[PDB]
Amino acid sequence: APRKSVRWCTISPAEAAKCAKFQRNMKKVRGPSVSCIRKTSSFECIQAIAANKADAVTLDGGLVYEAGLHPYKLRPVAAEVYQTRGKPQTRYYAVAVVKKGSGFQLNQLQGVKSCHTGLGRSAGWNIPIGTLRPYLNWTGPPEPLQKAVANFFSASCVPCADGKQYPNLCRLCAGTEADKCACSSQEPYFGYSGAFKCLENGAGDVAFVKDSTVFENLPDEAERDKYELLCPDNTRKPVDAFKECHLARVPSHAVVARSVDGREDLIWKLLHRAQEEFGRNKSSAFQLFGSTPGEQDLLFKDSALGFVRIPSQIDSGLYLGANYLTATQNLRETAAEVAARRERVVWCAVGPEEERKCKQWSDVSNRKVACASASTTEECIALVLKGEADALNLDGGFIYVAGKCGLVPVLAENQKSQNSNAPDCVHRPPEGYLAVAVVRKSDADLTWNSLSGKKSCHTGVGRTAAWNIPMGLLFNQTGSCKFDKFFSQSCAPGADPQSSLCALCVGNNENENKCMPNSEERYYGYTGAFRCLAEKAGDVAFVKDVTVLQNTDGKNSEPWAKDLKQEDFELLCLDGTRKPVAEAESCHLARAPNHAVVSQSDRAQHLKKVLFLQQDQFGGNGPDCPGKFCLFKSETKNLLFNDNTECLAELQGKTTYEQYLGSEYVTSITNLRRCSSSPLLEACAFLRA
Repeated sequence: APRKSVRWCTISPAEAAKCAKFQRNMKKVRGPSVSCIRKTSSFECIQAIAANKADAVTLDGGLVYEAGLHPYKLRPVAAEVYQTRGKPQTRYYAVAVVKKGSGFQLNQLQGVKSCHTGLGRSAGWNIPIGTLRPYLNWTGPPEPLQKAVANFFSASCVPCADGKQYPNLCRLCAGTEADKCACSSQEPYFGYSGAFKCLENGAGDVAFVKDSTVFENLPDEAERDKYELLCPDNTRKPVDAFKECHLARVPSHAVVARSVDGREDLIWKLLHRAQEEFGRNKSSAFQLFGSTPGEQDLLFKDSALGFVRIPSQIDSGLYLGANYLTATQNLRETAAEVAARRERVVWCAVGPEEERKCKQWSDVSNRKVACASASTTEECIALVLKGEADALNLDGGFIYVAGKCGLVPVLAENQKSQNSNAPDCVHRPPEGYLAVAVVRKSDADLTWNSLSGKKSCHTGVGRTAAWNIPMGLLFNQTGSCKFDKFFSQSCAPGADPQSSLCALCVGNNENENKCMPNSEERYYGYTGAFRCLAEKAGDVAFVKDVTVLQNTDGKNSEPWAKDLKQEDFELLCLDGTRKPVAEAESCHLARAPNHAVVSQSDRAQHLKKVLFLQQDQFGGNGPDCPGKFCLFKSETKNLLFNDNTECLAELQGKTTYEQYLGSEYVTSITNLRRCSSSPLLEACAFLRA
């Protein structure tokens, strides 16, 4: 039964004496004992870890990208949480340390000495070179970026550098014969604390190190004052100024096991007791961080406060918070590839259902647009976060998620509503929308309070229309965090398949794949949940009045209901009542925010333009939509946008969702997280700390 004690991979005789030293105290307090084994470098250790002659090790943001790289796909076990000199974070900033007097402003860097933390590490490599890119004069990857660096710097100390290939980069790395620049602390100017020394020592002219490394290495503000910083403003700034003068602020390092059969718990087991009874004035007898100055920075980072178990769907890219993985992937492309990307907008189409629409669109866009869809909106969103994708028109409630993750509204799903029309849609006041509980006409008595334990129709969970608004009320009036027993059983897209509220749900034409978030479920969208009441099955549905009209007296043509008179249904008023379809501007549930294309702010603004142009290349406004393509026009299916959507328009300054959606809804939609929530919102709650 003894779960196999873990095996940490060490890249040096010290990383081992260290695991050894730790080992002692493990059986000494008798917690989850380990067994470390050696593999020369971080990359070398990764292999043992995955091909399990080992299991887990700690590595820098950069290396994760690698750790999670296809050849070996490993999972970000637990990142180091560092002191923040504010509130303890994982995301470290990136700056380059410079000797005041050397004065060579970033740009003015051509051909001096460069000290590095290693080949491939965050601020130690991936980050610097990338910004030093433009200047470098490198065709692209076919010509290894590797040579442009030396060709750029008269000298460099880059651990794990392919020295015999072009000498120049190990030129600055002191060392044994072997160990000179051998990727491990068997080389001084390595990692943070190592590379740092490099500088002070003369041969070291500039390095880019942890926004602390100096502080790490300097307990004398007079000796600290001995330094200055290199900033993207090209000018130099103070040390502690790493907050306002620096390159990229990447997420820390982390422990990582195989994305497969991690032992993750076993792992966390260790880290926990370790963080419980050593370091932090916990074990005056032993500690794991404050370690040696002779072989500085070890297994993790010295003084790296604590850590956090990364919850589970996170994979390489995911943990890497788009922006940085962008930088890294970009490190292996051509301005061609690059350029192209930056304007050829990636879109995620909620399912194969939308996947083809975009495909179509990918074709008429004159290759301006291109997509990879994802299962459910969540995954789509997530995807954008992963960075493979760029956008999707999100539903209010859905957008909520985006924001909590850091996504900002770009253009809103404008109603095409009538009033005093003109291209002014482009920027028109959002008429929001009116969700309403349209009840089936005939059945009159089934009024408000009375709903008690019925069959119900939903556009989805976590969505405006039907979910959010309705659900909240009920619970407000029933505390049913275990909702079900209010609505005997319904059909809503996304709940527990084996939910006691899905059932009603039907799969594709071939009746398979029921109770899920995507239109390829005859009941998903404002649309299908209408199909639900009409299918005389679910005895009550809420959504916006608009959807009704969308599919009444011929407004729509699918055989199933093309027939139903708009007079076939009543609309359930709050005050007991059940008003007419049309007249819900009294009767409705309430008015809520429309949808809107949301994005990673840093891509978004550029999108805004392309959409503005693109939409007029289609739209229930322009001329070509009538012709060879319609965006905000579906086929009533309402993919990406609604066929009734005039143009995606300008927000009213409402950049954050907290803005767009707004306090009340904003707040209430979290009350709901209470009862149950998604791993994704969890993940966001966890990364965007």
